[PDB]
Amino acid sequence: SMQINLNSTDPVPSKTPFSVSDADSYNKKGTVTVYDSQGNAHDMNVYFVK
Amino acid sequence: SMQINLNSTDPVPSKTPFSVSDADSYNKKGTVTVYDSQGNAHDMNVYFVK
Repeated sequence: SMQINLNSTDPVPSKTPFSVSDADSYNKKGTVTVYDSQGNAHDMNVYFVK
Repeated sequence: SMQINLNSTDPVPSKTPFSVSDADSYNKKGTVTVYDSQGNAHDMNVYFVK
């Protein structure tokens, strides 16, 4: 679960389309660490774009 | 609510009707910041013209 709050007046990103390398291509980046069957950590990166 | 003081000696502007850009076209300008449902800041300009 990821509870987030977003500012309504944030502008739409100018850099289309979404790119992992380009930070300006997304509004927000977050990270949540999940675990698999053998316990190895996967750093799920979640990108929010308007 | 808006509590303002109005002076009886203020003349009627010569450049009728009211013009937002023309300073001589209005007698008093005030600004009130309100919030909509999502809470964005809206600057209502209230103009008192005799």
